[PDB]
Amino acid sequence: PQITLWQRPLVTIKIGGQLKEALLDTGADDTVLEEMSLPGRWKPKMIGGIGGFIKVRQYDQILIEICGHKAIGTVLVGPTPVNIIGRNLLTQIGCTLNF
Amino acid sequence: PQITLWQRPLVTIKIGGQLKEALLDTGADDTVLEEMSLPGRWKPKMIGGIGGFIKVRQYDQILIEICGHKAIGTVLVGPTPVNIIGRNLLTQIGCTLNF
Ligand SMILES: CC1(C)S[C@H]([C@H](NC(=O)Cc2ccccc2)C(=O)NCc2ccccc2)N[C@H]1C(=O)N[C@@H](CO)Cc1ccccc1
Ligand SMILES: CC1(C)S[C@H]([C@H](NC(=O)Cc2ccccc2)C(=O)NCc2ccccc2)N[C@H]1C(=O)N[C@@H](CO)Cc1ccccc1
Repeated sequence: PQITLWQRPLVTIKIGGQLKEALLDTGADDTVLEEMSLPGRWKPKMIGGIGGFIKVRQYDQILIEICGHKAIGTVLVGPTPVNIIGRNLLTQIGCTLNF
Repeated sequence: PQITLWQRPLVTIKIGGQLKEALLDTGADDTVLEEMSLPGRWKPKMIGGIGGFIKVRQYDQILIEICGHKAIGTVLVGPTPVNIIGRNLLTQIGCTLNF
């Protein structure tokens, strides 16, 4: 679909048997979800936003459905205020900016 | 134009007589620039997200030019990693997400 930005670009995701809402975010290089239960092994890692810095767990090769489209990729899990779909996966479902 | 997200969506802006680059960012509600010379007066505001929170100055009805397009709106200036153009100006220049 096409999405204008008068509202926040929130979409439904399925990950790990669970339904979530998540933000499509061209400003984020990676994907980060709020604390959840993922099976499947992880490495610790850090990311930075506006007010500094967080420690997240990295899980690789995770399947995610984003608004009905599938993707597989790296997903961080951690104390983000909101779930964020970043550029690693937006490229896999074909997402562009237009103006 | 049509921007793909294999690279960060950086664009050239002109503001306050100065040329800059900025990130187009659908996951930011606001526009925030690194510290820089702006004329006028402003209010204390605070924003946050992933590392926590920051202190920014708020200047209203700033003219900005984003890849050739002019827009007027609120700009925050502050200790951000990179210049962000948020949804408040993306709507102005007719910007959509598409997949
Ligand atoms: C301030 C940023 C725009 S710039 C920095 C970015 N890091 C990342 O994108 C990693 C990342 C991944 C996921 C989340 C955050 C950060 C970077 O520096 N990228 C160049 C870079 C390239 C190579 C090496 C090193 C750095 N963080 C971004 C950020 O917090 N964006 C928020 C707004 O969209 C995100 C947000 C949205 C809603 C609520 C809260 C936060
Ligand atoms: C973590 C966020 C996705 S969630 C929070 C957001 N705040 C804002 O959008 C204000 C704002 C504006 C600009 C920047 C940061 C924050 C919010 O809570 N939005 C609902 C809301 C609305 C009104 C009131 C309360 C809550 N910040 C975002 C964020 O940092 N995104 C980064 C990734 O794109 C941004 C980024 C990109 C690259 C490098 C570094 C950072």
